[PDB]
Parts: sequence; structure tokens; C-alpha cells
Amino acid sequence: MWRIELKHAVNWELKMKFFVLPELPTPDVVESGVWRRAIVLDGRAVAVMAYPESERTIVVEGNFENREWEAVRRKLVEYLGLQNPEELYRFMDGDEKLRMLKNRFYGFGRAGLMSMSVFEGIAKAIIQQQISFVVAEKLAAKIVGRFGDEVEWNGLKFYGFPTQEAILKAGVEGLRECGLSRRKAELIVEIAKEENLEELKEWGEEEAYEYLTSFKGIGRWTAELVLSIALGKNVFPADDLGVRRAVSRLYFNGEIQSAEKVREIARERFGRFARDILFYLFLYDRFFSKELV
Ligand SMILES: [Hg+2]
Ligand code: NA
Ligand code: NA
Repeated sequence: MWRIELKHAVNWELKMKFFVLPELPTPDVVESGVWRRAIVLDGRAVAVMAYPESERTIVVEGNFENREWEAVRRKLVEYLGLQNPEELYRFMDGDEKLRMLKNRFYGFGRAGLMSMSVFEGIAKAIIQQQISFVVAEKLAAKIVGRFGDEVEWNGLKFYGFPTQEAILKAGVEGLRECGLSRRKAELIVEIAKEENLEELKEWGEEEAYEYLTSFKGIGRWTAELVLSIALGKNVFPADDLGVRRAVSRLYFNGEIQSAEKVREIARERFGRFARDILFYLFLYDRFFSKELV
């Protein structure tokens, strides 16, 4: 048992609702409000699970060492988005439509990340190209099942996203076998060859953008999605069709707007909080719009 003590309440149920296929190891599994996965920690996979004991206290259990707690805690705070949302909430209150979003998903707090490594974030962004998020997540589950780490601890199985090494071994054909198009498989293997990839998190936005887009098959949308959802940078992915739909529904009474207009809105209304608001827009798009002939 370790405990993460928060200054502000978090709605755990809303944090978990963010997961699209909670039962399936994508690699994350959420079962009866308990989240778990295997994470690679100093070259070895460990079991980690987390669940609330109160509005302001998240319990963590796992088979890592006590001296590794500080590192694990930092990773979970950033990934699950547990940081004090007071200032975000104050800011959202100042805009009629943001206030509407804040209240619809109240207690969601700040945005986390959608991966526990840069490699995982890039691979998943590539998988998602030209397909729905639900289809992308099933593909992730196939790859995790065959090529990911597996840890058995207590009576429970913990799944991890494939290491760069595991992907290189899977190769193009192993990824194609799991359902990936040839080019996607090719690009993921390409990325797997890169050294020091976790350092990309600490690069500047513009440098990271030029690195990502320097790969053939990674364009503006994939690079901006990685920057925001994997790297934690305040880069707003306006080409995303779900984002365009949500912003149009909120501010333009459902009249579909261009990416350039959405960018303009984010600049004017979202400011330093655009990355947090982006996660609220994903929820809005999924849960209040995603007929009749
Ligand atoms: Hg403990
Ligand atoms: Na899952
Ligand atoms: Na490119």
C-alpha cells in the first residue's frame, strides 16, 4: 500500500470513463473501478494498480520496491492527471461554453496522458491513422496480447505495452498479423529503432514537431496529437475530426468549422489550458454527439 494524497477531490469514475474499452488489456485494464497495468521500471516489468479510498486519496499497490515509490507516484500523477485543477476550473468558469463542459464532466480535473511512454504514444497515434479510436484500441489489445509484457502478481494479470525491443522482434510481418496495415507496421518498426526516445518529452514543441514530422507517414495531425496526448505539451490538434465536431457544437451551433477556425478559437478561448480542455472535448465528442432518415 502506498497513498497519493490530493489537494482537491477527483471523480475517479469519470477518470475511468475516459478509457474506451476498459475490460480489454489495451494495455490498461479497469475492472470494478480498479485500474491496472504492467509498467517497465529499470529494465523490468512491474505490476501497478490504483483505486480511490476517498475523494482525495488514491491507493496504489504493486510489486515494485519501496525506494521506487517516488518514481511510480510521479508517473501515475502525470498519467492519470491527478494534479490540482483549481486554476483550470477557475479559467473554465470564465467562459460560458467551458463552464458547460466543466459541469457536464465535473470532477474530471486536469488532463492526464494517453500513454506511459513516448514510444507507446507514438505507436498508438500511428495505429489510429484513418480509423476509429475503438478499432485502434482493439488493434492495441492484439499487439499487447502477443508482444507486450505480462506480470502475474497476487491473483491478477497485469499487461504492458510492447517495448521497442519486442516490436523489433515482432517485425513488420508480426504487426501485420495482428491486423496492422503494412505501412503502419513499417512506420512503427521504424520508430522502434530510435534511441533515447523517452527524452522527446523534454524537447521544445517546435523541435519535437519537426522530429515527428521528419518521418514519412507522420504529418501535422499525428504530430500534434502526440505532442498533446503523449508529450504533455500545449499543442492543440485542430485537424482532429472529433475536435472539430466538438468545438463546432459548442461555439458554432453545430455548423462544422475548418481546422483553421478551430485553431483560432483555441488561441482566443483556451490559452494555457488548451491541452486540458482537449480531453473535455474528447469526452464531449464521445458522450454528447459522437440520424433519422
Ligand atoms: Hg506498501
Ligand atoms: Na482497457
Ligand atoms: Na512526415
